[PDB]
Amino acid sequence: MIKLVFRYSPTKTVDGFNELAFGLGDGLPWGRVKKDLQNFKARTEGTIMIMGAKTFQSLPTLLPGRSHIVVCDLARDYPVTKDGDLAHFYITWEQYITYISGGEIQVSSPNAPFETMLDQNSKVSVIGGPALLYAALPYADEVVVSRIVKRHRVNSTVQLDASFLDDISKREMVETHWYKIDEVTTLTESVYK
Amino acid sequence: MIKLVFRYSPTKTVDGFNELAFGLGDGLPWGRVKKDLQNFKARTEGTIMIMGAKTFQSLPTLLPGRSHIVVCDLARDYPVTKDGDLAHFYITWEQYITYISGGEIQVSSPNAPFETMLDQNSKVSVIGGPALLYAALPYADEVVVSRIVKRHRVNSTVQLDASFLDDISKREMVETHWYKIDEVTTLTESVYK
Ligand SMILES: NC(=O)C1=CN([C@@H]2O[C@H](COP(=O)(O)OP(=O)(O)OC[C@H]3O[C@@H](n4cnc5c(N)ncnc54)[C@H](OP(=O)(O)O)[C@@H]3O)[C@@H](O)[C@H]2O)C=CC1
Ligand SMILES: NC(=O)C1=CN([C@@H]2O[C@H](COP(=O)(O)OP(=O)(O)OC[C@H]3O[C@@H](n4cnc5c(N)ncnc54)[C@H](OP(=O)(O)O)[C@@H]3O)[C@@H](O)[C@H]2O)C=CC1
Repeated sequence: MIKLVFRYSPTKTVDGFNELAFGLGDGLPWGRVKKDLQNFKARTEGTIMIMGAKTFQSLPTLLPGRSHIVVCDLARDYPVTKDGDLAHFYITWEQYITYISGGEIQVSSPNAPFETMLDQNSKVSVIGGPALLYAALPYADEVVVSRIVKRHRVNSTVQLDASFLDDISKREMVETHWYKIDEVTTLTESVYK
Repeated sequence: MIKLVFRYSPTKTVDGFNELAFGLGDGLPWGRVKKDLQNFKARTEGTIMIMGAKTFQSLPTLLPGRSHIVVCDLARDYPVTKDGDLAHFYITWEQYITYISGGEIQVSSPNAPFETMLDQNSKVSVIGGPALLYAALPYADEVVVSRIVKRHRVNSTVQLDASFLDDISKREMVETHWYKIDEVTTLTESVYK
């Protein structure tokens, strides 16, 4: 089971052009929104989270309860959390593609012989790095996308391609949740199959 | 410039189910069709061809005039052509993704220090391995897809996902060529932007 779990904020540039804010430095364009974080935890519960190196680095520390697999260039130093934590498993892009495309891979701890099997029965959530998300979409069983809307502009250093959201909209939407976070913020979490 | 150049044959299984034949062992489901091979050469002319390991192995020898880049697991032996030829450059999936997603990578010859730059101005054709094709589609500038139709069933060991062809059909078709190859064979080459 492969689930995509990500968020974005449709916003405007200083000149009024549209853009889909995805990342802001080592954080999020909309900052820290309680409901957003709560939804994330519920959606990733009981799954093995897969993310890119910068996504792992953006974490203040390991998220409790879930295994963190990081896809990165192993020829470089291991990426760590803001608190210095290492991931449970680090895999190459080749392993990542072999897995999401329907294969099975063996993952091993970073500084230990321990290794286990990640196959098509494993429950996985792909969360960070548009590259990882775009690569997994054709093989995903479920897509959980959140749209955070702010009254005023939000900045970003990483954006999402509108074509990506378009490809997702082709899928069957089966669930949608809308929340008035505050006077200038709304959050919509939608589930596609 | 990223161009996808691939072919398939919409056929039926022994029980009448539909399937998109893509590969047959180390060859093609429809065998060797002159026009198909001629089209391939014209479409890959002046470009750097990128393919997976088995695709490289399916080649009787290096295709004259074009650089062959093979994306594979470098922890394994170098894949060679049916004639024993090595590719001009071998890169990892990480390098492949970094490139197609908009980056720049440095490629080096297999058994020599030589290395060069592959960037967004390079002219590339992604041809073999559905995994490579699915990964490049969201970043492609052009898609050249050929549909070979045989009167009678063709076998295959590798197939294409109908969703892939569906995603392509969303693009603007700008060219289409249909040929009556023979009494039981037709070939349609279509170009999407
Ligand atoms: N749902 C959401 O909205 C989410 C947003 N984010 C946000 O995403 C942004 C990060 O996006 P993005 O960069 O695409 O993320 P990825 O995790 O996809 O990519 C991380 C990058 O870091 C580099 N890298 C590769 N290997 C290593 C290594 N071993 N050590 C250190 N660095 C390495 C590479 O650099 P290079 O580019 O040079 O090849 C790679 O492109 C952040 O702002 C984060 O807050 C994160 C999760 C979810
Ligand atoms: N347009 C078309 O219709 C085209 C069709 N083809 C056909 O495609 C078929 C091959 O498809 P596919 O297998 O998806 O192709 P790819 O080239 O995508 O994959 C080759 C595979 O070979 C393995 N491999 C990885 N690294 C190495 C290595 N270093 N040495 C040896 N093997 C390695 C892997 O095995 P593993 O699965 O174990 O991870 C990988 O999955 C063929 O039948 C070919 O004729 C080829 C080009 C074009």
